Amino acid sequence: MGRGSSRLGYSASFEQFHPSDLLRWCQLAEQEGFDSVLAADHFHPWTPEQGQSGFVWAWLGALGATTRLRFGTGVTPPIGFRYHPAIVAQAAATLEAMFPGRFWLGIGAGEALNEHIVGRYWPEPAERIRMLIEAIEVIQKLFTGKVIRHEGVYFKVESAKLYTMPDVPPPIIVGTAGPYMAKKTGQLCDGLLTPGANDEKLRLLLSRFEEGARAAGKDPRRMPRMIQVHVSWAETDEQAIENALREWPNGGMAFPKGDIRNPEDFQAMARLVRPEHFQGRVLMTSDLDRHGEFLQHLIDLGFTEIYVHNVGRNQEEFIRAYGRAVIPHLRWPADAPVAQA
Amino acid sequence: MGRGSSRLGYSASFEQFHPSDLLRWCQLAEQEGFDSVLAADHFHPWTPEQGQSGFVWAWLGALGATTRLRFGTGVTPPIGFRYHPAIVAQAAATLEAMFPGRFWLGIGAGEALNEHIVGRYWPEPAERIRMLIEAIEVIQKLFTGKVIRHEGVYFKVESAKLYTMPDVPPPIIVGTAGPYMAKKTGQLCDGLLTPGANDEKLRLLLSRFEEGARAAGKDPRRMPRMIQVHVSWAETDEQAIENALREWPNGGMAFPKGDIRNPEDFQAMARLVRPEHFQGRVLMTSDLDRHGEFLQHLIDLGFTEIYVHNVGRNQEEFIRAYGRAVIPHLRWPADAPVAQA
Amino acid sequence: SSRLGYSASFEQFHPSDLLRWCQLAEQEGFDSVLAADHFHPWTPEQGQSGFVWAWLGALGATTRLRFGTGVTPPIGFRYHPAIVAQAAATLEAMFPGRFWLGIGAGEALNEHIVGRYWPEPAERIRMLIEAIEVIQKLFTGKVIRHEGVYFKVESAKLYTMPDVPPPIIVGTAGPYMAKKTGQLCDGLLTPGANDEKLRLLLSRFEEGARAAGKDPRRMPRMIQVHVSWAETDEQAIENALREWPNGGMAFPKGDIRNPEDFQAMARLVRPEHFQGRVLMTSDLDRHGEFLQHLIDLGFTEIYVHNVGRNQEEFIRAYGRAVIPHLRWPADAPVAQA
Amino acid sequence: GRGSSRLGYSASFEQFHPSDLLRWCQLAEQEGFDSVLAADHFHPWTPEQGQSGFVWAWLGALGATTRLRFGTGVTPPIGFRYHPAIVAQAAATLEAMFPGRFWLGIGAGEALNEHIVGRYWPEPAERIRMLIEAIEVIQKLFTGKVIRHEGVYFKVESAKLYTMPDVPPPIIVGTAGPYMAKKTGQLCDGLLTPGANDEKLRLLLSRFEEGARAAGKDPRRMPRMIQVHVSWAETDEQAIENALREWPNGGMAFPKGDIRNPEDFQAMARLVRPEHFQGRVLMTSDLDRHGEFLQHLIDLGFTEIYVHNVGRNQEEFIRAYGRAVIPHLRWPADAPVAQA
Amino acid sequence: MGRGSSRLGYSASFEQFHPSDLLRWCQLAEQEGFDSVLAADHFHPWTPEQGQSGFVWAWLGALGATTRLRFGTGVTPPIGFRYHPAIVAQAAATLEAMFPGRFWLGIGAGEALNEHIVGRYWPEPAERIRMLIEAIEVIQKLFTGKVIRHEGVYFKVESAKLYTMPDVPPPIIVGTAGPYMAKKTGQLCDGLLTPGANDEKLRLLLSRFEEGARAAGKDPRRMPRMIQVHVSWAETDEQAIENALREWPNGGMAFPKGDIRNPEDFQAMARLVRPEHFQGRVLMTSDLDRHGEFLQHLIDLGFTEIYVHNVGRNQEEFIRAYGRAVIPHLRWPADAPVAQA
Amino acid sequence: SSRLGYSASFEQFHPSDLLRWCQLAEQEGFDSVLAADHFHPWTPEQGQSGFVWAWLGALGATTRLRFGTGVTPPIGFRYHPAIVAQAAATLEAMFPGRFWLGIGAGEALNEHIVGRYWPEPAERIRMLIEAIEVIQKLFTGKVIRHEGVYFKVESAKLYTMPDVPPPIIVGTAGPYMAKKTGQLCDGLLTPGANDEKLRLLLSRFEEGARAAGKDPRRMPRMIQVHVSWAETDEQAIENALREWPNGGMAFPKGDIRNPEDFQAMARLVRPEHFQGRVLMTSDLDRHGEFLQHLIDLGFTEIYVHNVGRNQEEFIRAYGRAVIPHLRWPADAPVAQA
Ligand SMILES: [Cl-]
Ligand SMILES: [Cl-]
Ligand SMILES: [Cl-]
Ligand SMILES: [Cl-]
Ligand SMILES: [Cl-]
Ligand SMILES: [Cl-]
Ligand SMILES: [Cl-]
Ligand SMILES: [Cl-]
Ligand SMILES: [Cl-]
Ligand SMILES: [Cl-]
Repeated sequence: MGRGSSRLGYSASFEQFHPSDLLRWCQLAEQEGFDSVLAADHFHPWTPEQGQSGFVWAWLGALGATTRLRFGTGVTPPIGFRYHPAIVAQAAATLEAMFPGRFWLGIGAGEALNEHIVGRYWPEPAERIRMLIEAIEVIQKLFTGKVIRHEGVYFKVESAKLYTMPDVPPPIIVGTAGPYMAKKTGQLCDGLLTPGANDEKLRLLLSRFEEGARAAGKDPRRMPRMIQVHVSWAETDEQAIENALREWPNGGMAFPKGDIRNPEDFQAMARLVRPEHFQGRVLMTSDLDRHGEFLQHLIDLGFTEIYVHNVGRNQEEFIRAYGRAVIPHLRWPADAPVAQA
Repeated sequence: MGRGSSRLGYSASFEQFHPSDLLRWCQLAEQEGFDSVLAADHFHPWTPEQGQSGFVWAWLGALGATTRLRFGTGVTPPIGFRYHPAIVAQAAATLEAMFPGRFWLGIGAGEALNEHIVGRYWPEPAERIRMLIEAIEVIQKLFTGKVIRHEGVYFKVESAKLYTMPDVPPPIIVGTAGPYMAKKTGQLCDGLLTPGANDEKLRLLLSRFEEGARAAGKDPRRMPRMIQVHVSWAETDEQAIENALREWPNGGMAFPKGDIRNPEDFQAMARLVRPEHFQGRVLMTSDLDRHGEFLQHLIDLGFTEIYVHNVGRNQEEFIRAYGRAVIPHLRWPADAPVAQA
Repeated sequence: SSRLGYSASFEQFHPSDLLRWCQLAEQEGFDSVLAADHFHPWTPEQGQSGFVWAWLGALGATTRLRFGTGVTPPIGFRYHPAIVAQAAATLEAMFPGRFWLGIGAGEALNEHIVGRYWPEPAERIRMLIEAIEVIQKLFTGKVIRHEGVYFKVESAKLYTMPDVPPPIIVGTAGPYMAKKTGQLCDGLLTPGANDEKLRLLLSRFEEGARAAGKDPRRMPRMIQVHVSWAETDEQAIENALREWPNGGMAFPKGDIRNPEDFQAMARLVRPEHFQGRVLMTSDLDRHGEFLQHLIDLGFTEIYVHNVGRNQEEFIRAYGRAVIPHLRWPADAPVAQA
Repeated sequence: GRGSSRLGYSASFEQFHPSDLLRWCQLAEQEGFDSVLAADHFHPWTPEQGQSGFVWAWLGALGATTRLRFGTGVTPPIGFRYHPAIVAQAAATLEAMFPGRFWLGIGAGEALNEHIVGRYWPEPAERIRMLIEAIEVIQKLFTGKVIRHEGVYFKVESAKLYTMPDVPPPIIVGTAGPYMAKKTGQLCDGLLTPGANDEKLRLLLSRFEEGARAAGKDPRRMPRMIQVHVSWAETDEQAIENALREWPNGGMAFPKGDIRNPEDFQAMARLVRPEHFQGRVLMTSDLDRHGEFLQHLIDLGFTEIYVHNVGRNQEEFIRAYGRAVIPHLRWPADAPVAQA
Repeated sequence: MGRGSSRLGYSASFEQFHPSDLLRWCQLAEQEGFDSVLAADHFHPWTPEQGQSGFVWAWLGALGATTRLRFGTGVTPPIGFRYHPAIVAQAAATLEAMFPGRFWLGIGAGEALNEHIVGRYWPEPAERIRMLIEAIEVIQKLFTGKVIRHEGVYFKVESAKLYTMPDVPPPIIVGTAGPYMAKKTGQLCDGLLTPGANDEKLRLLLSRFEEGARAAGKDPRRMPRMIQVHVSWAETDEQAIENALREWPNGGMAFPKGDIRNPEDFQAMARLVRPEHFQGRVLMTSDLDRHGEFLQHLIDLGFTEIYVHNVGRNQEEFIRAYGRAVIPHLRWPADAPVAQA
Repeated sequence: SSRLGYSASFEQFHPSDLLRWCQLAEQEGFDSVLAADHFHPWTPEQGQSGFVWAWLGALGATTRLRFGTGVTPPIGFRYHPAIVAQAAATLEAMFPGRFWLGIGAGEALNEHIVGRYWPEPAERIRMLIEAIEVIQKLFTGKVIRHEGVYFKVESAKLYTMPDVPPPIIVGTAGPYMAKKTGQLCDGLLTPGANDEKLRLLLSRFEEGARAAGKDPRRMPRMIQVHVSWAETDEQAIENALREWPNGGMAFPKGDIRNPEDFQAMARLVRPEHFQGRVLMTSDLDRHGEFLQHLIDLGFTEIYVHNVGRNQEEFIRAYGRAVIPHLRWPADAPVAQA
């Protein structure tokens, strides 16, 4: 079962788990055949019941120094609320310098849950895309390793340079579910990361990313196409359903969530969520064959990397279960591109 | 000899050394009797000849996960240029949660070398102190672990909470050489960190810190008093002098440096610096006895922690030399307070 | 005397229709109109949002009903407080004894269009309190200046005033703002809610007024309720579900910007989420008992929003079966000068 | 006349209680006036004038009790008193309720009204640039789709007018400036100008026309409207004193858009004398002479005239014009008018 | 013909006259018994017909170096439109340093005619008073000759010092016709300058100034009380009237003028002005006895200095006429206070 | 004819002294004065900073010298460009043919006092170019408006003008700004530097002017130098070291805010750091050869700053031994209308 080596991605949910636990689980995931970690960049969890939000950048240093996994932010908003783009560039450059060939910088337009804390105007999605495109320009200038200046609508950078660089900069991955930003990702950056969705919408995002890259003279067959999915595995279908309902009610909220400020808001909205609202959106089953079929389908659509978030608190059992029953049976095309320098 | 256990601090100079090297050297320093690491928070080095500036926050995660050392920023400016205070609080809380009893948050008013890159008005020292005091208020509110709001002159914080906390928050250490801020440090924070200076000026800072703490009802005898010094050790006096002159000319710049924007500026100013300009200010000698006497004197003034920066590139030889000849012979008072929760 | 309030839902109905229905409601025993101040409806399915201030002039000139905004946010997004004051003063000058100015902290649905920083609820309360101070200064009829955190008013005066200014009614469901309403304003307007929460708001309003030396027994206490009447219980339930899903959203709604957002959230709403929150029944006796209960809690005015599109049938049904059977205490205070 | 008898009545919010204005407009309808121009003020020019109703509420009353056409003359939709998005909603609501009757008159505004919000007051040329941007915003909203806008002066997040008429109301620009007249023809539906000498009126008409042609429109089907101030009374003497006491700003032959307070105008009024009104305000009891004055303007090519009597004798004035003036005015047939 | 020496002030109208002419006329005025010059600080004239506006600060250097007259601005608005208060302080200090005992700094709330050119929000009078009071605080701090900082609502001053100072700073004179600001002038400054007005209103201003000074512990008997008047002298009453009407129509504008932006605006308003509008407000007569009586009356009200602006272009004839017929016959109380260090 | 420029160092000398020395310099063969526009001196030891604009009026009225600012930053810290234009126009109106307006990008030492963001050099160049546009519009003598990135000018006009406006001279050591100076302004002012760098600046200024259709051979090319003359080489060296340590600071100084900062940095400065940068000698022949060399490179004006406090002896010494022996090309252009 597979032309290429066995591999899979593990989603580290900072929303839900203490960072000490996540470190231990990633070390275990490595042992069990996972090859890469996607790590959320939150300040707040969605709900109090999830109850965590570690500073990912400190944690990534620990992961880098204790595993040989690849790893990335999924995703950092470098648009000047929590984080100035110049600093994100330095962080990315430092991590890749220390852990060459292992880091990938995942960026996106952000959500108010996290960015509202600094008490600034929150622009509409389209405008935040414009801010993201400018941030990408800044990160890329800094990645050249020369002294650079920048003056655009949203950011001003005085004479700045990254003195600590890797020989080759880390790839910039854009996390987006928007067709416009997908095109811009292919045009401006190295790879795409998208959440799970129906086939039609995934195929549109891949398509836009590809035509953006070609339009800019790049070869999209050598550019990574990554997906993050939310699943619930447990010992029975019953515990799998309840796990999703209690731990990840935001997974049943089929509506835009980027304007909602507080965990307490999501928690109140969660009172509406029912098991039906998860179909198509979060796979809830104990049947590990069905997990494998779900994942294989995504590979077949043309994703070259998959990052899996189990929503239950049964993270250790989940990692071992996927290691034995799922990861070995996934067929990856050989020499598929992966987020790496 | 000594009433308390043998110990000393190592300064990790991000200005000069690749972060991979610093990690290895800290691991070695642990083996050789150093107990704690002070880590610079820079974006730029002072000169191109120094030639580095890793993102400290990622590096600290690696240090935490691979040593048992105590460690701290020396120092982070949490005043909304590079870093918003809310984020510094999250970073500090995450580090201490992962490495309990090991992290201390060192903060200060910042220098333009690092903060100018975001292209905002750079206030005079006194005003930056006002900004620092407000930032301290924000960090402390977030450290309570409750949902907090803040609205002052410099910062606005919408409903925010740290979900990922240690049982006990890390100490806040203020890095300053100003009598006013020393008093405020004793009043508002947990400990003081100061650079090397003549006895009279050190005794004034200690004195102000103490009376600030008493005025606020605290016991200053249980609050850490920390100093950071720059030395040059090498095989001969000649190499020790040249090491300082080539690697750390800013050490011969007896003047306030916090308004100067570019490495290229310091480098041009360095052309003026001569060996004479270092006396009193950087100890330059191969005589390890004289190193020990210098350090012991500081202990006797009442410092409870010393962090030593060797300015030469001979970091490994320096660590081994101090481990054998210096650290074992330093007499620390027993039950002296140290930066720890 | 027999009376009841009619809620004009600008979210749902063309303003020409609302005018005709208010004229009919007058004929059928309703005495007062509460009129929403929206720019956007909650959902596209509701599909309207007339400019209330123009419409109120038409209502004033063609009926003898009392009427009020429920509610205007005078905090400098859509509307500067100085202008709200002028509008209020003009309406009351033209229709003396008939207008009441209802104000509140606003929702992003309407205010986000001007593209400014949207503060948290508590901060918007601070803005509302400042706006109240501005409106009250202007209502004195003198030349006034104001300089606070949120608003600046250069030398300004209302030359067109009534002999007595219209009452300022605050629309809120928050205990803190209820107390401030009693302390600073003339009366309270609250949405329908369980008895425990209504009794707490009334209580806070009352003790706010007493703390400031006022007599709360002479200050109006107004409630707006959402009901669904139709020919059968079945159509009543479906009417609520299709036309007013926001009534099943028991959670803060003031940060959500777009109708399209509410419409997507509506997919979650179910009939169960309306109990206690929207009365859904064809039994007009049960409508009467529900309303009488609210009178007895101590509300002196009730404004009724039927959520169905069957507005004409609803008005006639209430006129025959409900309004004549409601017992109002004599000399209950009402929003008026 | 080739076309039906008609004339416009100016409702002076500066001077009269809005209840009175409503009654007088109802009377004006009865007497052959066909349209109302309504000032959008916050403050009167002088305390002696002593009023300033909120026009938008009043217009709802007018719409519901008459069959007259009516318009703002003029609203400044440039974000002092009024954000352009709100003006659009107001306009769309009025036309939805009173289809074929409303016209939205806009202009660059005066400090008398806008200074109350305590913001920087730009020079006329800059306020024109703000007006042009406001026009763009109103027109996008009038499309009835969800629209966004980001220009120098205004930001509009996702917004839509759900309550619209089948056809949007015309946008009329009130200006006396050659540049803005051209832009009005290019961008909007019709022109409104104050009284002035023939040469200056002919220049404004000319600029409006060539602006419209340059943009591919037919200016012969676009309204050309003028607002004039007259004083009619029982004798020449009362006509003169009425103007002097009630409308001294009519003798202030100088730009007035920077002056902030009624008390300022009132102090300046002490300078004004009867002589300063010649050319600028017709002051006579001779209704023939009123008719000749108005006919002249029709002949220059104005298709609508709005008349403000400055005296407090509004009822007598309306009846006098109804009997002696309006019936004798010769309007070209099928002349364009501010409407659907 | 007087207890004290013969003296009078000459108003240099920059609105009307080329600065080369004004210099020559002041030199003549010195010869003819005038002792001091008041110099307007305009950017624009009131009307194009007046047709001038020299930069007063350059001109005052020429006056200082070629006469022995006292001189002052009447008045400079130091409120950050045309002029930042720190610069006004430097200008004042430099003039008094070069011409000790001769300069007095006259300040006021400004008019839009001059300040509108920089395109900033123009506040109402009362607010501009608040700005003036803050400016006064800044000028006074700088006048101490120490390194000073300031941070208030309207102005920010970083570490600043006047290195070039006189031994004693020049007096600050406030030009105002407002009872409130008159009181504040006595409380905060050194002297009052007011325009002509009826006796009742002048007596109120003097009275308020005096009680402001006493309330703040100062001695108002040693503080100058100065008035600026506009007169029209010519060979006949007819030319005197026409001179005023054509050259100074703003003198017949009995209304607040501080909001009007353009000369073209005043010029259009001037078409309304008639001879009658000047009574009480500008003395128009060829009878030099009547000029003397007018001026003596003001001395008797309690003014210690009078500055006379002849509105006609007949400046030379006016100076000679006053020198022969008026100045010698004015009775000044001996040792009356005068604007001087 | 014999001529030379005198630099009036406001940083070091009381303005009363500078006036007297300029009057003497006129007597001794100097023809023009360059006057610093400072708020602060470099060091407390220098100890002065008169407001130059007032002083220039005194100079104008008591000498027949030409004079100019060297240089004013008209970029809206200390000085708004509209005001600089008025000042320039007034001076030239009073002293026709004598004033030249020297402008530049400014230093923080002077501009930081108003407590605004201090941009990097390149950005300050952009600000300077916009300021030049403003000054030039005002110099047309018509009513003008301006709206750019950095400045806004409402309807403004200079009513007091000379028949011909004063030349605008840009003080810069940057090749980019030199080209822009030739393109936009009337003349160049540069500090002393090696031949290669001076020849590049002249070259860039020339090709900027040609590109814009001007004749650069009729446009002034001015240089400002710092020298130390005294009775012996020893006193000349010590004078430079004690009075003008900033002359030994071979590094960009435009970001340093305080005199106290420069004073502390001065503790590093040694005699060696002045070679190439400040001529330190008692040999007046060597002074003459230094100056003649600059004339030969193609400078048409030289302004000399003696750094010692021996200003009177210096002026007399140059008058006798230097100025008479300098060979200037006839009909060389000079800063004048
Ligand atoms: Cl993978
Ligand atoms: Cl599907
Ligand atoms: Cl230690
Ligand atoms: Cl010592
Ligand atoms: Cl009711
Ligand atoms: Cl209940
Ligand atoms: Cl008409
Ligand atoms: Cl005098
Ligand atoms: Cl009197
Ligand atoms: Cl020369």
